[PDB]
Amino acid sequence: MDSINTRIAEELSALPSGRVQPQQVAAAVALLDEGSTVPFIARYRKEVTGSLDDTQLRMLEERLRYLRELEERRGAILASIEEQGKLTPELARDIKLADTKTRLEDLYLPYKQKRRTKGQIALEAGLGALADALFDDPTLVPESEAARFVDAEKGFADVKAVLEGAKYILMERFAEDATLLDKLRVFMKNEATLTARVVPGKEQEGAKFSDYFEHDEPLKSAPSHRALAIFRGRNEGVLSASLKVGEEAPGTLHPCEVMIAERFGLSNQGRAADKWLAEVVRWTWKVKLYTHLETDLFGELRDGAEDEAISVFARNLHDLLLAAPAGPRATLGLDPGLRTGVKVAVVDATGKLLDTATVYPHAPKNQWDQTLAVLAALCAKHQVELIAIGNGTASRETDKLAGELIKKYPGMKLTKIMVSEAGASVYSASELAAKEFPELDVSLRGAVSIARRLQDPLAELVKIEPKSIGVGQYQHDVSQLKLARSLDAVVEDCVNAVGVDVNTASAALLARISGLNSTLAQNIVAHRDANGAFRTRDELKKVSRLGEKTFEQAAGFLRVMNGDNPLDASAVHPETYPLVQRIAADTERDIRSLIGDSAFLKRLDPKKFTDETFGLPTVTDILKELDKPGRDPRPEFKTAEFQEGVESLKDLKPGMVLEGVVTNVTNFGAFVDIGVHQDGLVHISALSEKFVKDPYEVVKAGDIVKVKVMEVDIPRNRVGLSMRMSDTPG
Repeated sequence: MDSINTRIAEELSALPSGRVQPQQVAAAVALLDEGSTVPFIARYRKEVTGSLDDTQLRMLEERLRYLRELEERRGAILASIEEQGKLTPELARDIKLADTKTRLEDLYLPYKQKRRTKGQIALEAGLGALADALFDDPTLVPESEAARFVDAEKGFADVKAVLEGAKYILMERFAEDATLLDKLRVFMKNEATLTARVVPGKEQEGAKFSDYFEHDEPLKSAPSHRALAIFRGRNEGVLSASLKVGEEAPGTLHPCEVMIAERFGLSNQGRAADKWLAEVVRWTWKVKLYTHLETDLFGELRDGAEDEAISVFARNLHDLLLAAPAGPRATLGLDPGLRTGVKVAVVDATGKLLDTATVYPHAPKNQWDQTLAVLAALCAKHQVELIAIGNGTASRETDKLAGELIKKYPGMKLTKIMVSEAGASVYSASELAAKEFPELDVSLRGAVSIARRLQDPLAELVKIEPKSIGVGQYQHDVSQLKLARSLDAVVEDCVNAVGVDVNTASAALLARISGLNSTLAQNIVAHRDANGAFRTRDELKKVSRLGEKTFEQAAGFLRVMNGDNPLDASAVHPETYPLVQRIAADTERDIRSLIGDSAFLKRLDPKKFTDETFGLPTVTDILKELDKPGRDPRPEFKTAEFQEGVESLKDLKPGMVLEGVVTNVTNFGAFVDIGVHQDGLVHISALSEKFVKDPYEVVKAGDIVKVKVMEVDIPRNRVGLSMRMSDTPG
């Protein structure tokens, strides 16, 4: 549908990647409809879409979802109205032009059915002529005009009852006026203020929201977190929320009452009906419109706060999944306890568990000396290189042990690294962990998780629910459905960016592979158990229910390392193997021979190789692959960092995290002593995450700042300290 493609194209063009054309969206949308995945399209269908990337494609996918809903509703509305012989070309036009669901619905209002409202009854009683007469002419006397309409248990037996009826006829009429609702909703957005009030009982039970007991704030500027916090005065709540335009001052007309009256030319000029009419305008507001608009503006606000919160969560998860893997190295995992002692685990370079243990170095059963020998024994025994420590309770305690173990057995060359322990607790309690380590009690299972997380964070984090990875501060306070959908997408993007070794991959990791799911993933692990390693990608076609289409979506992402085909270890799709063959032939060289030959590959002319299907993008990517096959997109893990006790400018590496003392602070920055007998200069704007007007304000000499090296320099004998989030060296 062109209108969707156009609109989506337009919305994407607002992304930094800039202008996107409707044909690209048309093209992408077609691929999605045929069940191609975002990773696939992004990676292997660049020529078709004009090289749309993941971000554009995920946004496309989301907008495509929403815009298809709108169009669905728009149709229904049109059909309904038209069935009621009421679809004027002017109406049909405004509906066509409607771009929000709110505009759609509030245009549909006069045609949404209900029965039996006060107004509907009054109408059947013939009170419409009265309503119209008073409205049409304010100089009339209501009671007088109303007399003729007393209707004898038609429901109306008093002039007062009659005028009640007529009032409702007008309220209901007024409260379904698209133009008025818009002008009101817009006005409210700009002027109304969100009002946070503790409920009766002055409950201290709302201590979490203590900051919102008397809080007022502009609607259009309410920040995501504070809003979402306020809404948490939800079902059985300690808070009340409302929009209030100006001061609660009786005897003054609400600005919206004025807009209502003005919308219907109801000026109060002391005429005979001017008072009843005023009362009508006021009842319309307080009984109909206000609530209608409060639900709109609250809902609109809530969504924005939700979507924004979730954007942040998804980013956080993205950075976690893609943290640098320490690599295929034997590791000692330690889960700090004090309570239940420390849980040890040893995993070889492949993540295989070699041994567990429970030492008690800490207070409740002091054994510092005993533990150190236990660990040194394990490290020596299993050639441990790395020591993974959970950042949980007694982590500080534990970290001391580690650093000391490393200094006392430098012959082992140990490096200690601190790991987030949050994900591991969820894992150890999972059913999955039980299947993996049944001969282990629960408390040892977190330690195995820790050590593995260090080796490859992606590989271990994937084993648990993405939410439980702990993506943000108060994630229970957004739509869980939208959160799940969003996090799933992040996991798909990160798994398929990194790609997966099909012979070592767990079922959980395979599940997130483009085109795969739980069943397929399980079938692959089972097949691998029954038959041994796949020796080529083409062997996957033998896995039950792994069809042609599935293969197409997955293959490029499923790697075979050290098989009979050198291309199975790369991001080169099988569909382009013949193409690669033409390149081998053309160069009179072997694929094995080509790999890593950067200067030759770079000399080649890609255009010599393209065709109708596989154009420049495909060929340029294949050549990059031939150079560095299945290159890992994640940051490089460096052992040179993390190593403490450095006492020479030489041994400083740009990108370490030290703990120095501020020697001096100046009008232009601060000088720090990291213990290399030379101060680093943390510049003025390097002092703060925020803005720095005055360094003396932010820091003081003697303060133990946690600084991070950026630009070390041996010849000039200097070290550049940054002490900031940016972390972007020269």
